[PDB]
Amino acid sequence: GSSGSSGMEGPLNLAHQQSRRADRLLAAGKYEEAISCHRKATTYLSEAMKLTESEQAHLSLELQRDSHMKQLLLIQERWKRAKREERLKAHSGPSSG
Repeated sequence: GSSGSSGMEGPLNLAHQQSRRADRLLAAGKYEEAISCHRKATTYLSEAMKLTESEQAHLSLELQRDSHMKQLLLIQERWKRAKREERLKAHSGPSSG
């Protein structure tokens, strides 16, 4: 590959394909949709390492996973907040007259 004859070039790209979706959804306020997106990628990552009998390979996973989760927790919280906020800032409910 690049400055090295090793690397987990496989389960990494696949997980990346999903990441994008989650992002494109976040912008559209489709948090929920994104939330899952991460749940899948992560699940697949955790399994990858549970398959590879190499050390380095496992590392590239334990690292990529971190974020895959860091965003999940960030999005989730960013949702429960909007659920109440948005509903407030959004024109809805009872009116004056």
